[PDB]
Parts: sequence; structure tokens; C-alpha cells
Amino acid sequence: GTILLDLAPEDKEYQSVEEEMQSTIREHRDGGNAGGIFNRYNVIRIQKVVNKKLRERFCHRQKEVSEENHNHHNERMLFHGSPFINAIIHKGFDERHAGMFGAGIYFAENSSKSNQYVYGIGGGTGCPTHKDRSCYICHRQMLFCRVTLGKSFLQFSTIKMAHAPPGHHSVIGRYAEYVIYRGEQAYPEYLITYQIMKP
Ligand SMILES: O=C(c1ccc(F)cc1)C1CCN(CC(=O)N(Cc2nc3c(c(=O)[nH]2)COCC3)Cc2cccs2)CC1
Ligand SMILES: [Zn+2]
Repeated sequence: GTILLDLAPEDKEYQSVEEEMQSTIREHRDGGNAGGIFNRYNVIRIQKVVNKKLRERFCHRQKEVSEENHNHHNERMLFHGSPFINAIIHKGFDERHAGMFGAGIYFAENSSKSNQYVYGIGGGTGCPTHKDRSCYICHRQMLFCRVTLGKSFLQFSTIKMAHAPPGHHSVIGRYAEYVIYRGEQAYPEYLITYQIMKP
């Protein structure tokens, strides 16, 4: 099954991920409505996710994508946030649960943007305990994942697509939203447990 590797705060790895999480905070059109109001996370712990089977599907899909894209993975580390993280680290991303660019699995370069989703679309009703979307008490989680974009399609309006266009493997949707339509194309590498910190 899935085991979690407990990175150390003094790990050059750990540090690299918190810096990506910390440096990609930004302001959002909703004025902090969904994700709450903060300038910085209090990173409780960072964990590397290890799953035999998920690595295998990810590796296998990696080859097909490659053959169809001048033999390049075109992989990327992107943040994903969801109320579904527990199932994702245990069974991987599932497009059968899959928006502005169709029935896909969404990622983004800004940790803050994924933060909006940890309690659901538009932040839902905030933490279960304090019903607070800006809650500074409750621990949140997100994922820094390896994503196989393959040959990306670029959409510029909103479109309801089920799969990437032929010859493509992902959709970059315009801030850009990274969308794949196959779970295998993302592995959930880093489980991040954190708090938003009152400014
Ligand atoms: O893989 C999935 C899964 C796996 C296992 C399981 F048990 C249940 C689902 C699903 C597949 C559909 N996914 C769509 C999705 O990612 N949603 C949230 C979301 N949207 C965006 C970003 C982000 O970080 N998270 C970042 O960019 C902006 C869009 C949109 C959302 C829909 C519902 C809640 S958030 C959400 C996860
Ligand atoms: Zn709370």
C-alpha cells in the first residue's frame, strides 16, 4: 500500500518544497474568500508518498505519452489541492471523479491557488470544526505532484472537454490551469500538511 516518508525540516528536499509552497502564494480574484487570508503557511510536516502500484501506472503511462511526443515526458511539479487528498495518496488521481476546462484533474504552479480547494470548490464551508475558510487553527493539506503534461493543448476560452485533443496529453487552460484527463499522468509525490498564518 502507501507508505509516507517523513522528510526532515533540515532536508534539502523538505526545504525545496516549502520554498515552492511559500514563494507561490498570491492574491486571488475572490479576495481570499475561498482559501482564507494569509501571506505565509506554517508548514507542519512534509511527507514523500510511496506507492508501488501508482508508480507503475505512472511509469507505464509515461512511456506512451513519450512515444507520442518526440520521446519526452514533459513532466512538471505542480500543486494540487482537494478534499480528496487522502484517497489520492492511497489510490492515485481518478478522472472518474473529474470544471472550467472539462472533466479533468487540475493543478497549478501557485500553492495558494490549490489552497482554495482543500475544503472544496470556492472553499466550501471552511474547516469542519470552525466552519471557517480562513481558519488559522485547523491543519490543511495539499499535494506537490509529478505531472506528465506530454504534448499540451492550449485552450483560451472555457471548454467542456472529456479528453485532451488528439495527439495531445494535457490541456493548459487560460492564470493557466494544468489539466490532464488521465490519473496515470500524475503521481502525488509530496503530501504537505500546513496552516495558513494570520497576517
Ligand atoms: O482525482 C480526483 C479524485 C481522486 C480520488 C477520489 F476518491 C476522489 C477524487 C479528483 C479529480 C477531479 N479533480 C478536479 C480538481 O482538481 N478540483 C480542484 C482544483 N482545481 C484547481 C486547482 C486545484 O489544485 N484543485 C489548481 O488550479 C485551479 C483549478 C475541483 C474539485 C472538485 C471537487 C472538489 S475540488 C479533483 C480531484
Ligand atoms: Zn478550523
